[PDB]
Amino acid sequence: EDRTLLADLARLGEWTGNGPRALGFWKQLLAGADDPALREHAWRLSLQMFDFDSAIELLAPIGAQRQMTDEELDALVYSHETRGTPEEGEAWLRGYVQRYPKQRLAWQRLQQILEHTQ
Repeated sequence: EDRTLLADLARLGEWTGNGPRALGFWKQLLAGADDPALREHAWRLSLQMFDFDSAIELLAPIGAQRQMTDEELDALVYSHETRGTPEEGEAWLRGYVQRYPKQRLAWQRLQQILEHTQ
């Protein structure tokens, strides 16, 4: 999230007060059993911390099991762009648009990517 995010985290009991330690904790909890809300707090926080690696790790599995929201999709595409790596971003986007081919925003991001000719 943007300006809400700290106020948002402070309401959760599972927010232990420290960006990094919270993320590793939640990653460990999610490794045992998934929790959608905790997964979201996790990747929101990943973006907050400029941890695009963790953002991609937490976001990509969603679109292997379900059609992502526009917010969920922009996050994973932005994360790939922002960290280097836009090749494997375009790679992932192709094929995401083959399952769930009805999310228009996915095709728009893929079209933008390929509008990088030369």
